[PDB]
Amino acid sequence: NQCQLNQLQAREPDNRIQAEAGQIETWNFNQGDFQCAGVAASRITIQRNGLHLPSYSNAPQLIYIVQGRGVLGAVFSGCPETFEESQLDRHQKTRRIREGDVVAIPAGVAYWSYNDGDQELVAVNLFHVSSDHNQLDQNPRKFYLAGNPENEFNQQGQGNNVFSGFNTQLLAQALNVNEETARNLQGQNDNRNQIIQVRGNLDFVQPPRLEETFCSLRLKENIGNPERADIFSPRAGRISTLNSHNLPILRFLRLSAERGFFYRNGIYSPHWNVNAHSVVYVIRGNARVQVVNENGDAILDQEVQQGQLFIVPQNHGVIQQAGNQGFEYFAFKTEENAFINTLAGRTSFLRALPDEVLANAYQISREQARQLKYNRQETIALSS
Amino acid sequence: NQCQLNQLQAREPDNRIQAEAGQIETWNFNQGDFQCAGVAASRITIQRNGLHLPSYSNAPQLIYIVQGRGVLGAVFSGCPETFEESQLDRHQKTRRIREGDVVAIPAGVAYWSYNDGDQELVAVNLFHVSSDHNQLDQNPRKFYLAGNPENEFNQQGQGNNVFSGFNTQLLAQALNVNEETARNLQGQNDNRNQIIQVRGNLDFVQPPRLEETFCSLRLKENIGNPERADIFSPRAGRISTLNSHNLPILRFLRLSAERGFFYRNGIYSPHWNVNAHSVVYVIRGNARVQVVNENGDAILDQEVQQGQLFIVPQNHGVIQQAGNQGFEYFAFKTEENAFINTLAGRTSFLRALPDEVLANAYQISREQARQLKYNRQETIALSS
Amino acid sequence: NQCQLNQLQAREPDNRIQAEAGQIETWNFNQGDFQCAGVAASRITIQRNGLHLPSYSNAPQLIYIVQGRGVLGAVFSGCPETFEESQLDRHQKTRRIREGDVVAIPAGVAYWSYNDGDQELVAVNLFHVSSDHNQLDQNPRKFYLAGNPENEFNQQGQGNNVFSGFNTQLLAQALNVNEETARNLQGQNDNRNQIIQVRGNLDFVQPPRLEETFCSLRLKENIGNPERADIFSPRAGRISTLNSHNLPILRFLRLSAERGFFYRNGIYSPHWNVNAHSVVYVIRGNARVQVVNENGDAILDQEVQQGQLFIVPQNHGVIQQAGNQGFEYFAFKTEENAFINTLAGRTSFLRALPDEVLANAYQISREQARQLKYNRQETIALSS
Amino acid sequence: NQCQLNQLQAREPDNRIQAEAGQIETWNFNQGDFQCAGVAASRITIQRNGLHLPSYSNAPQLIYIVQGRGVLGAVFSGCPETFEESQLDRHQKTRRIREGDVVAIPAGVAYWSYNDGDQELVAVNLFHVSSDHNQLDQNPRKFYLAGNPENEFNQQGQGNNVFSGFNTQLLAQALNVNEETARNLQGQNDNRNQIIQVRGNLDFVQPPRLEETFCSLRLKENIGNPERADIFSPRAGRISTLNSHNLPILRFLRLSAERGFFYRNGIYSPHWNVNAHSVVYVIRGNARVQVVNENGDAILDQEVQQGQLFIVPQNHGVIQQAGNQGFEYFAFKTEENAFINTLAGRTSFLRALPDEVLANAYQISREQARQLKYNRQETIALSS
Amino acid sequence: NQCQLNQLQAREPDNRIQAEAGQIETWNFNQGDFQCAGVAASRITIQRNGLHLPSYSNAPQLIYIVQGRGVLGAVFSGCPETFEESQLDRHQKTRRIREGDVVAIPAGVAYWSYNDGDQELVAVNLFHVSSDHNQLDQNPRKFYLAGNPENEFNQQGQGNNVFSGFNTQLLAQALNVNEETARNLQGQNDNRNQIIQVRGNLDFVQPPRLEETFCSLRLKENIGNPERADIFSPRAGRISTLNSHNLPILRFLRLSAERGFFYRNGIYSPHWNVNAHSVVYVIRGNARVQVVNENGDAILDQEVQQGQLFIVPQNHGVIQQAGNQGFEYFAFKTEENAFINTLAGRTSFLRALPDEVLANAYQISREQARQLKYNRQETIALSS
Repeated sequence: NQCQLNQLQAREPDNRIQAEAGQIETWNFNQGDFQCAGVAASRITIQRNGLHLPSYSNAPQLIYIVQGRGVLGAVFSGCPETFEESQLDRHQKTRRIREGDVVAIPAGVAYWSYNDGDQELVAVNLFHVSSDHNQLDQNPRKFYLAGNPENEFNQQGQGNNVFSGFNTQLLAQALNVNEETARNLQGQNDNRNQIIQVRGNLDFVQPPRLEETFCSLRLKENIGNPERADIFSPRAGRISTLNSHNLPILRFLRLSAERGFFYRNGIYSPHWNVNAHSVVYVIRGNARVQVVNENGDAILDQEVQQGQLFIVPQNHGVIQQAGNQGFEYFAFKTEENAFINTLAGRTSFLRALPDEVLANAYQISREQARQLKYNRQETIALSS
Repeated sequence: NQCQLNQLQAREPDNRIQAEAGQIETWNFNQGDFQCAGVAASRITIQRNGLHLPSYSNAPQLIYIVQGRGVLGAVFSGCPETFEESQLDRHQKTRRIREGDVVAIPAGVAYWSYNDGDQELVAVNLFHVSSDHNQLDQNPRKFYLAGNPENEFNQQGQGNNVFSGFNTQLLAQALNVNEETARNLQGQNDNRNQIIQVRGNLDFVQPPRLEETFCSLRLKENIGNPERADIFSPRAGRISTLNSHNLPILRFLRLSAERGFFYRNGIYSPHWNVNAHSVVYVIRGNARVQVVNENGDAILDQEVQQGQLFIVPQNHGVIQQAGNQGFEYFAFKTEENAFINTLAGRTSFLRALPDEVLANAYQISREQARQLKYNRQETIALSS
Repeated sequence: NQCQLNQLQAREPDNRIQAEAGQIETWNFNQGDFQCAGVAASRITIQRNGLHLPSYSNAPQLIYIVQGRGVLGAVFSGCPETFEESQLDRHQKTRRIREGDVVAIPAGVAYWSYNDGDQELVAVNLFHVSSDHNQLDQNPRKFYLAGNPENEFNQQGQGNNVFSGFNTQLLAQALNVNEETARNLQGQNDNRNQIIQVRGNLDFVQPPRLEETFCSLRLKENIGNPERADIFSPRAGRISTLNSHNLPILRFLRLSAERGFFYRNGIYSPHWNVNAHSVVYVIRGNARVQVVNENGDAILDQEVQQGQLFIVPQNHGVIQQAGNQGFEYFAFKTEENAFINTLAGRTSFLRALPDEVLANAYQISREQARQLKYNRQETIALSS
Repeated sequence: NQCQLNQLQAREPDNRIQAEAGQIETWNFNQGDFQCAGVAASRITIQRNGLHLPSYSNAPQLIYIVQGRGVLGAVFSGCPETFEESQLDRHQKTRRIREGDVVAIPAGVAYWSYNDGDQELVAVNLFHVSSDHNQLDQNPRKFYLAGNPENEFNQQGQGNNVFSGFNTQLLAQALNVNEETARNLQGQNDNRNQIIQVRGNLDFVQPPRLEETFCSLRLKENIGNPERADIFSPRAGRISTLNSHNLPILRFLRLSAERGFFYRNGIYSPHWNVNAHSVVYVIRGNARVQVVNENGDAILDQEVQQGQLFIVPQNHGVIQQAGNQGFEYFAFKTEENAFINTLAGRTSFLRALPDEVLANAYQISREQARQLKYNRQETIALSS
Repeated sequence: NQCQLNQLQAREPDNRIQAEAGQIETWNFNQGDFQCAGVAASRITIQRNGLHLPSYSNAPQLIYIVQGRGVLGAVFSGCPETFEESQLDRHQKTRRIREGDVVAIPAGVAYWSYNDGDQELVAVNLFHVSSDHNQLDQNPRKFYLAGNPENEFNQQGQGNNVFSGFNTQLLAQALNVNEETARNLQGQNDNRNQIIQVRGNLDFVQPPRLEETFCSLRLKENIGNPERADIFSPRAGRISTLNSHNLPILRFLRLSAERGFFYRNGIYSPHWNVNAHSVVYVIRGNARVQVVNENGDAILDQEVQQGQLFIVPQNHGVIQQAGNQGFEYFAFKTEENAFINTLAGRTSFLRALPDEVLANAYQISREQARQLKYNRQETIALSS
């Protein structure tokens, strides 16, 4: 079945589609690779003044912002628009997003982004198409609510928004507005695609200078900056973990993530994901990576590079050593409080087995066993 | 896979089987239609004095009573028979069921109904064959505990009750009762099928005129009568929603429902199911319906009629306008607190996006946008 | 301290206050009685066309409707007004209440009732002043949002609404409306008290003929009618239980109730509340009642009568036998899924102990023990 | 108020009451000591062939069996009996209890014990009178269902069973058995008290040689034998912890315990209970103990001895060193997964603070700090 | 009892105690004021290079950082030190804290802070002494683990650390280090108090440039910056809410908070806390505030100023209008997802009541009612 996969390899996005203000690059979600993990990925790049048209997909997704700064508007139906002009324009809460930020967008929730900044806004998007939250099918989809976009995953048969599917007249009556308006929602005459170029400066109710509960839930946490590292050692690297104990939404979404940075040839201690698949995106730098399966065979043994995406199947063993430039990456893990069990370090599996059992298992000195055990610093992020 | 379905259409039951006292009509659970939603449906009609023989299925089911009234007997193993004659006959709690009632029967739970009333008792039954509570397979089944019924779904190969599967002698010993009686549990000589005709009036411990906890959980709620609507507008229609916040069992069953009534050509605001599939049953009246998918294509654009059953896949857009007689329907939704996100009304998605983003997306007047937003009454159930 | 109470006695309300359209009767919440259980009670009577001005208390309360028919309007802040006129008047969901209905009103939630019916609408109100939901103090309070009511519990020092506490001018500015009306609202010149007489017929958006989730939670269940009994025996009586397995709100409120009806001298089997206090209201009929404490002393041994209110402290033993007219009552229990352990019946404590342990403890025949065990019908509700 | 207690001291029980077969010793629950922790304790001793009459208390209790063996019969109302002569005598599940066993008895649950063994059955019982499960008052109580026992806590005013509280005639009618048998139950003529001597051998449905769920929940776990230690070091001692992760009932009971054994002058590393009070019972051996409060003052600095009971208030610091005979004890902790934070060892607080912060706080060598951190073996249970 | 409080007033801290590097100011926790809400507050000010000695209290607390920057070290027992030097110094996770940050410190958890910055680090601390997490008594306490501090709350009788309570010799043995170093911990010769001045620069394993789960839980969220507002309107103010939907730890702690900023005389719409007490700390600016109780009496009607602390009891009505300089404040709310019900605005209670009920209650025009309802902008934060 699914994961008895034979060969693994890290790659860049297999596609690309241009839009008036930027492009979207996608990774084929068909490869024995992705499928096995039940994940789908794309890399959005929004040019300055770019507005990613509002959309929503049958799959929940975690969004790691690679670089840029910018605004994200999420829509939660049945909630009050809390941002409004005074004494007009009123809309739901606006969220400032930036490099290192991880954003969570539940399935069926519509959102729109906008590159308010000065540089290209870039972010990879990870969809959990096998999430219990998707009842459609193994295929990821993006239902647009505006414009006439080009299919991103859903490749022509495998366009238009959902409004365009209705009987223009009826819609208009529903909305209670002349057919012209609606001729317009449907955007059959819109030739721009997903991301748009805006008339000068985009402007709304920004705030520099009830449902205090549900409607105002947190959708993001920044795990990019060093100050927020959970694991760390000066000449090795730093690891930041993100889960239910960190961001509430992850609990209802059974999803966690990680963002690490390994220094001049450091080592991400040999470990094996316990309860989850680990889809990785090399943010910057080299890293020799070996992934082994049940039969000790290295299902993957190459040097992953910046811009590539690779996968560490659940329970498989994974070793990693940074290049000279170090290793920066983002990991999307397919389970709630996802965790790893390391087998080389201060919290290694080996250090948990009694002495003689170590020996008797490897046919080694009572001494050598000790060496295997206590010949190290901190498990996870070991220095050369 | 499953839901990349191409054409959709609303239909009446594809089968039917006669019984001494009434009949059962089923909808083929094979259609790319049903399958995708993981649902199955049948429509039971019990003639006065009719007793639906006790049974149970691998799938949980919600039962909406179309018309009639009568008694439903559920059996919860390990519970005490709390209804008994005094100072004999004693059985487990009896439930009066009636038009508009929605009944929840967990998988593996045996139940029997009886038309105590004066008119034909009619109800459609919705089975969630893809519920995590079913570990058999995509196929729905009904295990009978009495009589010699005809297969309802399970079509001859794709009869008898489970008792009839045992070694009569052994069974008898187990029950501790002569072979002749036991032979009879197995009803090989019973030629009546599922619903029976009773000897005159059926009598038990009825009540006109411990486990106070578990054994006495609520199995039904009536969402038919107007007084219990949750959403409502005089010249549009009234919507009643049913979920965990309403009936406890739905929590453990990840299932919710809806029963609506739209008046003289009213409009069920264009919306999209967020976290669930919506299987609909036209209780009475016309309604033009349009369902669209990821590619703006109207996977279904027809006028649904009374007696028909149609499906609105998760995340698909759905508009609906009542006929002259209005529209009465029952919806079975494949998730716990299932909800919708409307895109035309007082709680529409549009009213959530800031002004300029509306314009920039549809290339429209700062005014027109406002029109799109505030040119309406209550979202959900809009008037002509 | 608290429950080492000595003498118990059932009584009628100790007060009363008249209103333009009806009165409210209260039971002193100071008696060593109430206090011990952490409960408070009042009995509202609304004359036809009576409107109980909107209010809210620091304590959650369960409301059992003794007789009448009418409308209850609850307000959940942050929710959308889903009941509105079409194509004006718009308000939050309206709920019909009627005899036998039990209504749950969380602490801090404002509500208003109205006697739409033809007869006096009567209901007793049970407040759990020791609920973890009240952080004020052992004293129950009612914050009014309209009119100039008389203190119901809070006896002058131990009037006006909360609006009347603000600086009229400021209030007006906040509301953005001329001082002349903020005065009003305030209501210093209103001489009617809590329940009002309405101008002819009160009309709103009634419905004969989103937040489908939270905002539309169930607030009531009718445990009065016989058809909904959970325990029942023809010549004894019928018991209906109400808890988390029946009504979701009770879970978040750790509160359950019970409504019984015992026929011509029947017996509510000798039992002891396990995890809760049981405050009882005699809806109609006689009943000899005996309550015993840790020292086998009958802390209460009298014949409770209609209109009275009496208390059965947690763990105490309580026997009960109906009069000739029977016994109808409403019980308010201070815990979630509250239950009882009976010591005389088909589910008695005695029937759980082995034979010899029964004998050796009561110094009785191996036979007599059997008699104690199996000389009965259904535990709970025994016949003479 | 409550815990600003000044002086502490470990003591033996304070009372005692004889009864036919065995005796019960109690510790005054009034001392500023107990009260503060909301606990109460007694030490039951049952002579061979002794049967502790069935009873139940408003407080949940954990029972550590000091030594012996025997049978414990708990009664769960509404449950089927399932122990029982085959095709008579039938009763609810019987539990074999033995030295080192910890038994959990929820409040309001009736139980009876019987010394089946050859030696005196001894156990201390810890009641959590401040448990949210007791709504009576700070006073612990024991409602007897048989015999004419003497008050154990509830000292005459501060006897008989609850049956003895009813109108003999009425009771009899309820039970449906002649007045003669009834007056039995009430036992006014029973002069034996709590624990009884049985007619030769006691004998039921023992088993040497549905509700598979609730009715069969686990009520005990043995944390006495060494093989089940959770923390351990050869020349120090062994600690066994008991909580939600070990026994399900503790979850619903917010209660955990501990059973330790310290060898020839070993040290229970200086620690402070984080989320709970720790009531200790010296099973055997000496141990110098010091307990300190917020002001560094040793609220208790003595040598606790076998049979004594002492208390470690929440958050207070506690050091302990075994005598020459070692130290065996049982700890009752007032919270769910109760835990401790040690400040001297391999998991000490100190080892968690960075070096310089250690120095700067104690004004010590960068070296000395290291000494404080890494000059040890395993935290908890340190060797001399 | 507790909250039948008569007079309310906002004040500055009632005490102060100097330390080598900064001071701590406390508010008397005895005032009928605080007690009623079960809260305690102090204001710590740490001079540059100041190290607040590690401590822990029986009460959980939320810490709002008023200004400054700095490092907070929390210690979770049984967790691995994940921050360590490579290929020595190793300590548990260090957290960078800053102005606007809200930090959560569970009861019984030790922590230490350090002013790494250039300006005085200042923060108010709110203790929930009535939290179910405190089993000692209504009195807040701070158990120090280093130095010889002065009592902060616990006023001499109503000093030293817990180490100082042990028998120096024994402690030493436990720690396994010469008596000289031990006495050193106890710090009887330390004359500095809580906050210390450090030797030049303090410096550990900082990171600029397993238990990925529990041990790495989030303890802070910044609700100070404008970008993170949940409610907002340009000429009124901005409100930011913080609860379980934002920070995980608040769930296990039943605590939420708020940080608002009202512009040139804006209005915090008249509302009433539904399920919580609201303790407020004026960060900067004026604000007229009126708090009314059950009897419409304004238990508090003054102009609160910067540095003051005032209290809004649960269910009481509260209006607020900013000065000319605006109003900045931090609110500590005594419940989990704490929420308010407003009575003037777009989400007001009034807008939920039908028209005629509004009229009939205030004796006003069908029109005036409409005015009361729809004569506004966004509920919460209204503009002049």
